[PDB]
This record gives sequence, C-alpha cells and structure tokens, in this order.
Amino acid sequence: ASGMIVTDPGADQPIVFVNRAFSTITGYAPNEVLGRNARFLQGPQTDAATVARLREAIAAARPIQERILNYRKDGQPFWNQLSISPVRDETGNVVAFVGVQTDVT
Amino acid sequence: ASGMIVTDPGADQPIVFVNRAFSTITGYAPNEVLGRNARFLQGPQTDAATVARLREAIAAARPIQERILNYRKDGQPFWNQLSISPVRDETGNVVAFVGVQTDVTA
Ligand SMILES: Cc1cc2nc3c(=O)[nH]c(=O)nc-3n(C[C@H](O)[C@H](O)[C@H](O)COP(=O)(O)O)c2cc1C
Ligand SMILES: Cc1cc2nc3c(=O)[nH]c(=O)nc-3n(C[C@H](O)[C@H](O)[C@H](O)COP(=O)(O)O)c2cc1C
Repeated sequence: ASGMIVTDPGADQPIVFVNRAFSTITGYAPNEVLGRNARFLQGPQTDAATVARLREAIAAARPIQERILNYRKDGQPFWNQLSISPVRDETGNVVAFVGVQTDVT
Repeated sequence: ASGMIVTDPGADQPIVFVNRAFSTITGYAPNEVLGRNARFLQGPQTDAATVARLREAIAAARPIQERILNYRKDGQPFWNQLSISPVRDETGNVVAFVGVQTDVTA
C-alpha cells in the first residue's frame, strides 16, 4: 500500500494528514509528524540535488517525481518513490500539496 | 478560501480529512463528518443528473468538476463549485480522492 502526505500550501508546507501506509513505511505515528515539514524523513546520504529539485518544484507548484533516500523513525534507510502534486481550486489557487510514497528498497 | 475533503478510495469513500475552510463553508466540524460519505451535503433541490455524473466519475476514478447545490449543517442552501480528483501512485493505483469546494452562491 502506498503512503500519502497532505500539507498546507504556504509557509513551510506543514503536514496536516497522513494515511495508515505512511506509518507502515516510515515508522512514524501521525501525532509526531503533524505540523512538521516532511524533510525530517531525509538524512546524511540523501542526495542534495534531488532535494533541490523538490524545493524548486514545490515553490513553483509543479508536479515532480523523485526516488529519494529517506530514514524510518528508528534510523533505517529506505528508498522512497515520491510523487508530489498541487491541489488547486477552479481559479488556480493552490489549496494543498499531496505526496505519495512507495517503498521501492 | 476553498474547502478540501480527502476520502478513502474504496467502500463508498468515507471522509478521512477536511481543512478549516470546509467547516467555514458547510458549518460542519471535522468530528461531525469523519467516517461519512460527503453526500450528506446534498438535499431536495440538488440536481439528480449532477449527482449521477459524480457517482459514475468516482466509480471510474475519473476527475470531475460540477456546480452543485449543497446544504450547510443548519439547512442553508449554497452553490458549491466542486472539483474531485483521484490521487494515484506511480503504478496507477488509487490511494485516495481529494475534493475542493468553493462557495459561488454570490
Ligand atoms: C506533500 C509533500 C510531501 C512530501 N513528502 C516527502 C517525503 O516523503 N520524503 C521527503 O524526503 N521529502 C518530502 N517532501 C519534501 C520536503 O518537505 C521538502 O519540500 C524538500 O526537502 C525540499 O525543501 P527543503 O530544501 O526546504 O528541504 C514533501 C513535500 C510535500 C509538499
Ligand atoms: C473526495 C470527495 C469529495 C466530495 N465532496 C462533495 C461535496 O462537497 N458535495 C457533494 O454534494 N458531494 C461531494 N462528493 C460526492 C458524494 O460523496 C457522492 O460520491 C456523490 O453524491 C455520488 O454518489 P451517490 O449517488 O452515492 O450519492 C464528494 C466525493 C468525494 C469522493
């Protein structure tokens, strides 16, 4: 089952919702991720160029997919097949961001 | 500010998350809608043909936009510019549905 993260659109995109699979994949409970930017999932061997591509896509509200090294709560590395998309209203305003995570380790 | 609803993808799409704007637009608190299908927003003057188009689009996991008559918790009608889209993983599996609501009554 694929993980899902929903964030606010503005400020530093704090997490507002995660599904059950997110907790299975990452080892984090909803309570200890809500209100935080998802970058806490990154660690020492995370590719800086990949992070920079995500940063630019989110700033521009462009859809992007990356295979990125992430870390479970316990510190074990896993490969995250990550896809991020903006959620827009009819006038094109960004209402939220949705991220979908697949463990492809 | 536009409302947002997230639902599970299967078994009649129970609500799993709503944003603050959803409560402002509809008059329902998150506690009053979690675990329920969003169709409680509909009422007697809601256009049946519009509801049918939503039902067929959601069953097929196809994005859909409709202007639909909805009802606040207290019964006040409002026009809802509603956009529903499936959230897919890279294998094409539907993970969730996302709905965006704009009150266009004015
Ligand atoms: C909805 C959403 C979900 C995200 N999910 C992840 C994730 O699962 N893993 C990850 O490493 N980064 C994820 N990110 C990206 C980070 O939150 C952040 O945007 C990225 O590291 C680039 O920004 P920074 O340079 O400020 O860290 C997600 C971002 C958004 C908006
Ligand atoms: C994510 C999502 C959000 C929805 N939001 C609304 C809404 O704001 N107003 C509404 O009348 N119906 C909304 N619906 C549609 C109903 O939940 C239902 O799918 C529709 O009425 C057709 O099904 P039915 O014939 O079983 O009622 C939404 C559906 C989904 C999946």
